[PDB]
Amino acid sequence: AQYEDGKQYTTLEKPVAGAPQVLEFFSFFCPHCYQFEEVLHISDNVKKKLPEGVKMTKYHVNFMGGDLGKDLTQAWAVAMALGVEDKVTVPLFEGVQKTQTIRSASDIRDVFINAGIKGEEYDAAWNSFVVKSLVAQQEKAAADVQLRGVPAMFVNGKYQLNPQGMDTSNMDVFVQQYADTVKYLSEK
Repeated sequence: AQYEDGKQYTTLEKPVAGAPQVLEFFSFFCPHCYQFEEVLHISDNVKKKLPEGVKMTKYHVNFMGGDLGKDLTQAWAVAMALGVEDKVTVPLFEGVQKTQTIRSASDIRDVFINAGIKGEEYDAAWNSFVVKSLVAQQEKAAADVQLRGVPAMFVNGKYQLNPQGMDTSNMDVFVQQYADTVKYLSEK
């Protein structure tokens, strides 16, 4: 067939019940994740091709960058709780990987302030139990699929994208193949 288990995707031997329809994992420390988000715009191109009624979820992971890595998982929870993902994703990626000006929790906070989130609003969220449960959700989702590397994308807790089985000579074409594959897996 054109889409083959083991080639564009793999099937989890241990399916995860009640998993989000499309679930992407990343880390702000992850160089390929920077490419995915900043250069390739994977999340955005998948979304444009997803059928109606399927929502997209994106979670941060703890297993890169040590203490700051965990701070970033908590900051991403804040991002989700306030609904400001599209305001802080670029400066967080550039702050960690490009300018390397993010070295502490306070530096992370500065990014949100610069993005227009009020200090008190950030701080209240950071310390909130709603954010603690968001952090838990992120950890649980990664745990459910034995996650050990990023970037990663899962469809219906049953299938895992396998971008290594794709030509990368043209970045445009890789992205649309990636996106067309998620749609195919979505319709399975």
